[PDB]
Amino acid sequence: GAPVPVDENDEGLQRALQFAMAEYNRASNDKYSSRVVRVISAKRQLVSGIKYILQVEIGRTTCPKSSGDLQSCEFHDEPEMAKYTTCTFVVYSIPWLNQIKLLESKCQ
Repeated sequence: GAPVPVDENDEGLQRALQFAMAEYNRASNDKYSSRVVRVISAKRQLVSGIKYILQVEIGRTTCPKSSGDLQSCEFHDEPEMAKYTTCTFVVYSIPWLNQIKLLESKCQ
């Protein structure tokens, strides 16, 4: 009948995590200009199995994804409130009937 919050006590979600790291690998194409920052929240829904709708805040920068070479790093100057992009992940996961996927990343 409705959505609910996700508990970080289940270690089975550590798999759906490797999914977001991939969709992101093809979303940043190059190796610079794009970079994630932090998570905004996460709620799980049900549709046969479970689903994880997250709201991430990704921005641009002079680094290759998370880590990389050189140091400095930054979203081009000090745009603590500029140059950014919100997005939401919709993961799918269900070991009870053979299922698990990654719908997509709703980013604008």
